[PDB]
Amino acid sequence: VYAQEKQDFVQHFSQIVRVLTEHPEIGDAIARLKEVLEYNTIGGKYNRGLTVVVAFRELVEPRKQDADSLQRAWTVGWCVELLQAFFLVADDIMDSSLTRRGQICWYQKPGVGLDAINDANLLEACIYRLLKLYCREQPYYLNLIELFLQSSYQTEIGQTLDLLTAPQGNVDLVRFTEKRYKSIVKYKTAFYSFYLPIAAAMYMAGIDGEKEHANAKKILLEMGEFAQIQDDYLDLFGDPSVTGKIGTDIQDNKCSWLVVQCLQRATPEQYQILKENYGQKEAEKVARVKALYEELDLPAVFLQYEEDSYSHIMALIEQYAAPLPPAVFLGLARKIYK
Amino acid sequence: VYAQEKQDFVQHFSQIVRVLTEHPEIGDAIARLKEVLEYNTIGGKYNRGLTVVVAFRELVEPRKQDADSLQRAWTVGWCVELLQAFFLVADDIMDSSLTRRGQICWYQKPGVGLDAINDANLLEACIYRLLKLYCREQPYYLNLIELFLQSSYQTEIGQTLDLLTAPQGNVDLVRFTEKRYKSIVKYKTAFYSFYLPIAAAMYMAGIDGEKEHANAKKILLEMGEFAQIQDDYLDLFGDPSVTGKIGTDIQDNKCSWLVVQCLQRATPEQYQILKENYGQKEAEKVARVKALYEELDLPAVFLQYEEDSYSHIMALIEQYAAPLPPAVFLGLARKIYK
Ligand SMILES: O=P(O)(O)C(O)(Cc1cccnc1)P(=O)(O)O
Ligand SMILES: O=P(O)(O)C(O)(Cc1cccnc1)P(=O)(O)O
Ligand SMILES: C=C(C)CCOP(=O)(O)OP(=O)(O)O
Ligand SMILES: C=C(C)CCOP(=O)(O)OP(=O)(O)O
Ligand SMILES: [Mg+2]
Ligand SMILES: [Mg+2]
Ligand SMILES: [Mg+2]
Ligand SMILES: [Mg+2]
Ligand SMILES: [Mg+2]
Ligand SMILES: [Mg+2]
Repeated sequence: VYAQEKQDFVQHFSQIVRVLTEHPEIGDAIARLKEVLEYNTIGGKYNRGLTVVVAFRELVEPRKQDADSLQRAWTVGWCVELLQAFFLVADDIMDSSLTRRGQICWYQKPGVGLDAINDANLLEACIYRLLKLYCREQPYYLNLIELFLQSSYQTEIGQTLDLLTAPQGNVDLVRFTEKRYKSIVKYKTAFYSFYLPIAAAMYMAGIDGEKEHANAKKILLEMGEFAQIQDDYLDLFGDPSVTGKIGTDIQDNKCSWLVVQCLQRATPEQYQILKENYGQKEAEKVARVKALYEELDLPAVFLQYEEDSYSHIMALIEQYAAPLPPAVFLGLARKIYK
Repeated sequence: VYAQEKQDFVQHFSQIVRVLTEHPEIGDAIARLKEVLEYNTIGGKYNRGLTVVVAFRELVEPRKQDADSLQRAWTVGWCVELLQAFFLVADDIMDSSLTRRGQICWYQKPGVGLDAINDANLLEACIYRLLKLYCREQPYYLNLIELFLQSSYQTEIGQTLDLLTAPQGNVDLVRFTEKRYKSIVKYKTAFYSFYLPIAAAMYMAGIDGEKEHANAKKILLEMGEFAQIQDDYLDLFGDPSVTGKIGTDIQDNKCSWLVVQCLQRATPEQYQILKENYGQKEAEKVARVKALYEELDLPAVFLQYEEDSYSHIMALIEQYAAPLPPAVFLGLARKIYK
């Protein structure tokens, strides 16, 4: 059922590429756009895009789910996937990453390099091309434009906080606090990965009320915090065959949930070990940090946190889901918790 | 009068920064946004922003130029300056440039580096923040949003053509044609630098007709082609004390107007000299190309072209300006021709 939902969503990508790549003077640039789309918008789990499609189906009366409305829903889900693609192509450059979704990062491909900066911006531009082509006559068109623009700004402010807290070649242990961590992840991840897909489906379903969006946001931003904590845990302890990418948080001096938890539990001797080995390229220094995390039983702390987080998000669904179907939030929680 | 217009426009920047930098959790990111704005949106000529302000004043009845409408006009002119800033910060990374507006490029500043990618995207995001804060209740709000989004897409397609025609470490003389050149510059420069500022003032003045915008575009895209040809000429023959930047077109293997003109005039012996020396970092190779350009009297070809271009644009103003005041176009031509 879930594998079928994913296959159904991916089968719409060929039409998305077709409409985006249809004077002959820009032909060569349009061929490059097609290559950028095929490399960077495919290969992920499609959690955000599928959330738009399933939430729309659960929020709109089936008699109103005609062929054109369903096409608009699939198209807006692909818009969120294009936003994800834009963020990841640029993030991989700024984080000096090597692989993404089981292949070399686009910018690391021979012949691409920093031209990937413009390619990332083309992916973002395609969102607004698709919204104009399919949604311009709809009453929610401006709501969707402003929602995507706001989500991009919030993510970029979060990325600024992430990069400021992680200066290259400078110790920043003093700034690795739970308060700083929560702000980084709320802005860099929670808004675009959890609030945006549900909010887009809500606007398409005619649910535009400030209070209903605020209540959904209460659940979704908390889900988003867990998703980034899980991402931080997997950066170091995930299987690369499963995650599809190589971790860089320790080398990049990141304010990861792991280092925040390490600092809260470390003895003065362990603090000194972290200070001397964190945020540096040397593989033996990275191994020393991982050994410290294992000595402090951080994988067990993460598993206990996942349990407590799940119970907290479920309690927030009980408080704030109404009048929306709880299934809207439960289905998204299922995608991130196991 | 013109120096006074520039000073009046720059005096509004402090309020632009104030409104964009006003929870305390993102405080550190907002301080970085202020630094990005002060470094990258100031120091230029403000030709695009001033065009919005002067064209609005010339297109709107003075009785309708109340304090709030004039504020909206200044704000939209600063939005075009933020779009310029976004494009330049990223272009300087992709072109491996050293200086911009008389100072080191933002990405070359110690401590910035490739974090400049996210900084560039923050500048673009501020456009939509300003349009929502000052223009959301106006009838032209959606027209302006779509105009800025379209101008960004066109510029990015042009940047793709520019970078595809200029592969690093590969000879691309065969693709340096007048037809390829005209397409690159129409998309990368002409739309955002000439059509966007006038079109924004037209929409704010209530001039939204397809035919009127098409007629203005006929003049403006041709002006834009000359502006990029002049930029290409100055890359090599301009005084850096005046241009504020160091040229990189020869080292970067760019489809510059100069190399297009060189190829049209070169003997087979000169073609071989260009083939062996173009698109390479070696200063002696760059000097060989410049000497070839001087041997082919390319500065004289440029001066004759500037004369013929000016007469052509003036003939297009005579054909297509009506019903707009010709002063709208003449004032912009004055900014680029001497
Ligand atoms: O996929 P990644 O690189 O682990 C990541 O989650 C990517 C990302 C990019 C933009 C916003 N949020 C997450 P990061 O935050 O760099 O750890
Ligand atoms: O200022 P520059 O770098 O000479 C330039 O004009 C900058 C630019 C950036 C984006 C679009 N158009 C021009 P380029 O095209 O790279 O020669
Ligand atoms: C915000 C985060 C954690 C970045 C990765 O998101 P995903 O794990 O959803 O990545 P893909 O499925 O799109 O590859
Ligand atoms: C599109 C071009 C030619 C890039 C530079 O524009 P300007 O010459 O207007 O640059 P600033 O005044 O903003 O520095
Ligand atoms: Mg990353
Ligand atoms: Mg990152
Ligand atoms: Mg990560
Ligand atoms: Mg450049
Ligand atoms: Mg360039
Ligand atoms: Mg140039």
